[PDB]
Amino acid sequence: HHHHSSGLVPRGSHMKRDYVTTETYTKEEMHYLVDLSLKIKEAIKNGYYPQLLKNKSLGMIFQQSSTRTRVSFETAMEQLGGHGEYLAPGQIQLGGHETIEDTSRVLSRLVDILMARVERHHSIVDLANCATIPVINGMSDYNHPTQELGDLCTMVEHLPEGKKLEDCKVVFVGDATQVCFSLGLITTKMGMNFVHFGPEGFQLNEEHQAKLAKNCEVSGGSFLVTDDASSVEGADFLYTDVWYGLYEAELSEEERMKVFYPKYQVNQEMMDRAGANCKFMHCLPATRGEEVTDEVIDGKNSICFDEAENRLTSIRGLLVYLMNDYEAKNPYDLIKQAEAKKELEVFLDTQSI
Amino acid sequence: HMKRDYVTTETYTKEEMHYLVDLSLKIKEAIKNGYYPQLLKNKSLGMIFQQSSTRTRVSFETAMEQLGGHGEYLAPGQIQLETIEDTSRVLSRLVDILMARVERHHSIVDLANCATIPVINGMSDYNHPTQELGDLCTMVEHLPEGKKLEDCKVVFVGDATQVCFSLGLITTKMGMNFVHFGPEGFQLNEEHQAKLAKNCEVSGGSFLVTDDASSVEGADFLYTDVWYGLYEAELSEEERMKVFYPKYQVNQEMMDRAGANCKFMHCLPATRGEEVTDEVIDGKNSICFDEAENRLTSIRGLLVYLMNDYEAKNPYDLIKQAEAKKELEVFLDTQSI
Amino acid sequence: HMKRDYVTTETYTKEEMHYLVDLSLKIKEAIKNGYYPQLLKNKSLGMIFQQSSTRTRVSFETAMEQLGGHGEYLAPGQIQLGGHETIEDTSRVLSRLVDILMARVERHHSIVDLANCATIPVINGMSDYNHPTQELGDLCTMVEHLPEGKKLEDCKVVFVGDATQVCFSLGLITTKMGMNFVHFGPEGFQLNEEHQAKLAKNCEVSGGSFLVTDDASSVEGADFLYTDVWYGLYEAELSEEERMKVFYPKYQVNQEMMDRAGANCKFMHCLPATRGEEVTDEVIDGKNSICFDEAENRLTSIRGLLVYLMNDYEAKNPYDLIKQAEAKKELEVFLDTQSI
Repeated sequence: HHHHSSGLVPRGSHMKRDYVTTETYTKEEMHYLVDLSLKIKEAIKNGYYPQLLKNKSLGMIFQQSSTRTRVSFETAMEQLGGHGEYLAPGQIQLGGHETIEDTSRVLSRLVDILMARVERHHSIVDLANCATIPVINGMSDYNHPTQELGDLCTMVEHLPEGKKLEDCKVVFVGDATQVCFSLGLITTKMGMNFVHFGPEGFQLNEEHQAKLAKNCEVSGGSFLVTDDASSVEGADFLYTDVWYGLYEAELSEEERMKVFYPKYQVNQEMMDRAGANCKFMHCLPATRGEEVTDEVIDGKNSICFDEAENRLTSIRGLLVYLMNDYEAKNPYDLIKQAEAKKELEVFLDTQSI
Repeated sequence: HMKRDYVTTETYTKEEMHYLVDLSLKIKEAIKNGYYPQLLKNKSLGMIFQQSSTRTRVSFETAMEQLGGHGEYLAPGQIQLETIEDTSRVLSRLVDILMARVERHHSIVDLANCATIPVINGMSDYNHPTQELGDLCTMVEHLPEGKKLEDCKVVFVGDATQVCFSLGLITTKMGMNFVHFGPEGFQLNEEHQAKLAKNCEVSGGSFLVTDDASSVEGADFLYTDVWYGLYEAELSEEERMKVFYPKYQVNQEMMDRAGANCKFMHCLPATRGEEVTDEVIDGKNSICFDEAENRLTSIRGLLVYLMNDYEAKNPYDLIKQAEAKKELEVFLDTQSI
Repeated sequence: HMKRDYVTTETYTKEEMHYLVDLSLKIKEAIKNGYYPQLLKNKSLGMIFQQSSTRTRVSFETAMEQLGGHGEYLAPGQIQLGGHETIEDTSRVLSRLVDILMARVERHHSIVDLANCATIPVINGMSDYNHPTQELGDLCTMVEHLPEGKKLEDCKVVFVGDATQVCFSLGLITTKMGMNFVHFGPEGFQLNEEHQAKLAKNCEVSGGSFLVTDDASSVEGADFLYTDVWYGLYEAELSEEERMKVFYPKYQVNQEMMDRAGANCKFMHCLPATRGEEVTDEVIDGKNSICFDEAENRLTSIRGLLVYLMNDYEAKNPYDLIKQAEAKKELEVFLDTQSI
């Protein structure tokens, strides 16, 4: 161990940068990312595939399979001229008998950048701390930062009418999942008005609100209540996730229904209560009938699928940022490069067995 | 809608299939000779398997690489086929084209119907259309002597597997002479022959019998698959032998009975000793491995077609594209954090 | 004979290995500095694992990408090497679907069966017998680390512990290069006479050496100290405190052991390492540890190995530039003029 302290963020490096949570990024930095991500989107949307990552190898570590997340990366890489390497849940070990210190050190010699969908957050940062190459947090038990950004992009693309974002209201209904926390962590970052409404039992905790509070002391934001049918009012965006528990204390079936199926379900009535043109968001996958009725999710005001596409939109740009940044800081000697190339040419042109 | 799928060859005309064979083969000849046509640069294909299939996987994964693309493998469990409506809708935003080796055919078409991107049927419980085409290419490459195809005889021996049905579905499409011979219990059913019949009412084809050692005669191509059942009533070891090991096994005698230069075909994998003896499959008249290579030959071209087709219909604004590119350049050249 | 495989370094001469090291390293330096030699454009490599191995998988998968190619992963179950479909069959059809083949096989016999029946080059990811793609990664590593007017042919490489295939391979390659090899290890776990027979044969050609049992003396004057793990043969995977029983007297690489060897004896481990067992942390994380460079070189070497085998395959099987040119025009015209 470092014998220090370290909780939830990684030690920074002077020569590389990670993406473990948005707590390490400023409002302006996130703005940069959204613009970059979106400029790239518009290029690819129109047939130009920016080869910003030619020949670069990304290692993907999953401890819990996630198709949406996997294909998003695997694809983002291809479009930009690179490759995504899938180390299936078992394929890897991460902490199986070989210390993360070891795994991190050797992975740094074999790929150009790292992403990991880890079970316990602690180990995603352990990885970010011990690797010499950029590390991205696919999602932990704590937050989902690659989603915070996908959703930021989505909201930007959908402001309706001279609301400037800083004055939009984003409301999250249901369980305090990491998706939930992340949404608050990002909206407050951007100086918006956030609110998590949800059952006395399943609200974001004081230790979490502590972080949200800190955010607004800097941006001009806000948060929270418990009494539904009132905090949804005037919402510009209504966001929900699923009711299952914590992939360990989960699936009580009719027990989920017990706690949430009074209110907490996003139906047309709930939608209307919020606003005439309140757009609906869901990180998917959605159990239709539970946290949201079909008429809403398949409705004219649903953007959950644009949002879905934007999961890629944002990882596309996030990869570019981290790599570009890594190259400054670690820039190639154009001379050494030129010689290395000639040396190789000559060898190939002249030697054989 | 503005796109096209490949779920069964029932939706394709003889001429369209001809196109495909030609395209597939022209591409084959280029790659055979060191030119790799980058027709799919940067395009992402999502591969959904519900039953692992290495031959089918590596075929696609490879086809994509050669054409400048990538194949993404969603392992049997990795995926899910969340209502298909949802899965289809969001997959359409993350890849350029889709292929799926599905257990129940119904769901492969549900996918094709709900996706906005082209969908390809890796193989269902019903048919195997990406094999119909691989095999067409193979037969074309092997006509011997002023037979023009439309007048070749293709004979399938054994169980009425989807491979079997597909073979009939394609040979009749092209106006050839098809025949499935096989045990009273395991012949293509009337609902299936109905389809075959319909094909010939348009092409000039033919089909079927039960009595072996006679329908093989004059065959130009002798084709078989394996005797196991339907991956669920995965038939009995010595019970398979019970029904098929009288005749129904392709041995030299059976081969000779068919024709002097009747070529042998098998979609593989082959249980040697059962549906075919080694002297046949490893024989001078076996093309089962060219056929194998052609599994790729055809998906190579199939992918190109669907994509090209998708681009017409959904063509890029060269202007919007040019600006989008400049915009990006400027941003990268001037902005940082 | 119109293609070449890489199953063991017993088929390669010292000079050939030298070629490989040079090629591998020239490529390394190019990539190290931002030039990605596209020597394998559009080429497809099929990777067959029967026992998952992330380090080996991502090494290949990556090597291919850098060189303009692709690595296809046939997971342990995905494939079947000898599953109801004879290797003869599997080999024949794999040869029509990829450009080159690698396989981490359980039983060596089947890796060679594959090499024999495939028409495309075959690489041995690692069998129960040897680990040839590691022999080369480690050769590169030692070259990059000679300290001081020792020329390699006169370096001493010492392997401590169990006679694993990694062990055998190390001796197989160091003797190949005319170096001084030694495996020290417990009376029960030394390289056998059938194996030393091969090592001997190597030195009758290169000027090498090998072996003892008494530790704290054969380590002396070592330029490289190398170890692997104490588990058994992925089947008699030993015993927890039974491994310790046999090896935890000596046979553990600690600073004392390191010092005993030499002032600047560099430490090597093919990884993964069970820290505390075959090596203490102060050693593996020490100033004289190169085990991580060595790790990077696993790729450094497969990078070049793939290039050699493919280049070699193209000589021998060269494209008709004319046929190629026409094929291309034919295709263009078809695409420019035909539709449905």
